[PDB]
Amino acid sequence: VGSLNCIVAVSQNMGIGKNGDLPWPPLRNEFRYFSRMTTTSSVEGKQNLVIMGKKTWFSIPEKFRPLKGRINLVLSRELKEPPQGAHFLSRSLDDALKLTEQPELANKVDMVWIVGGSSVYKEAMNHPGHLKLFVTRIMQDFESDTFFPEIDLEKYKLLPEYPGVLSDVQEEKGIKYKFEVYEKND
Ligand SMILES: COc1cc(Cc2cnc(N)nc2N)cc(OC)c1OC
Ligand SMILES: COc1cc(Cc2cnc(N)nc2N)cc(OC)c1OC
Repeated sequence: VGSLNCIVAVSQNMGIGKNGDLPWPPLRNEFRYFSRMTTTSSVEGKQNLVIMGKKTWFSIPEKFRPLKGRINLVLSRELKEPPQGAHFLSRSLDDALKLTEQPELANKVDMVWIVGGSSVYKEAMNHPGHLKLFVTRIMQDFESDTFFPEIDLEKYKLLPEYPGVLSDVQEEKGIKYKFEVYEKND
């Protein structure tokens, strides 16, 4: 298995969701960026794995579930099988990464992308190891009911640039946003 990563878009007041929808108007190029980063695998003959909680999975419109060209794993203790269209189910983040080491996935998975929601972000972010955060800063306040966990800048270093990540300010639908990459290793 390659690198472990979170990827998120977040408003200025830290909001990542409002009733399981985007707090902001849909940004098509911001979504393109999400699909590119998560789908692109270095290693030939492998796909990236995406890991998400159950609410995050059910927040995706049906036409976009599973995320195509990526292996989809949902986290849940209540579910007893992967939801319709998903590939894998695990009880917890720890268990999902342990699986990634079994024979049915060890040779299949390149990068792992945690795509939410806020409790799965929080445990990944607080767990020791090499982890990057791909964070889009939406530079406006948007009403939200779910939030990104605090980024501890003592541990996470913001990278001065990163291949395939535009560094300058973007704007769609009248909303300015920018891409950032953070990296810890502890
Ligand atoms: C969990 O699945 C998806 C989530 C999102 C939200 C999202 C959007 N942008 C960024 N940078 N990160 C995110 N996590 C965007 C998506 O496609 C644009 C997803 O695939 C269906
Ligand atoms: C591309 O993936 C998403 C797209 C949208 C906006 C959207 C875009 N197209 C359609 N048909 N329905 C929608 N709700 C909304 C989302 O979250 C509610 C998505 O999940 C990350």
